[PDB]
Amino acid sequence: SMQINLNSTDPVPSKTPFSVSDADSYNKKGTVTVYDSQGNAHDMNVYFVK
Amino acid sequence: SMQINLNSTDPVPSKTPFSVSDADSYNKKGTVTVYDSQGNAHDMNVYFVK
Repeated sequence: SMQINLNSTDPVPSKTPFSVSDADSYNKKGTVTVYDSQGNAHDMNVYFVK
Repeated sequence: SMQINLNSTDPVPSKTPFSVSDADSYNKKGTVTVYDSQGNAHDMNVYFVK
């Protein structure tokens, strides 16, 4: 679960389309660490774009 | 609510009707910041013209 709050007046990103390398291509980046069957950590990166 | 003081000696502007850009076209300008449902800041300009 990821509870987030977003500012309504944030502008739409100018850099289309979404790119992992380009930070300006997304509004927000977050990270949540999940675990698999053998316990190895996967750093799920979640990108929010308007 | 808006509590303002109005002076009886203020003349009627010569450049009728009211013009937002023309300073001589209005007698008093005030600004009130309100919030909509999502809470964005809206600057209502209230103009008192005799």
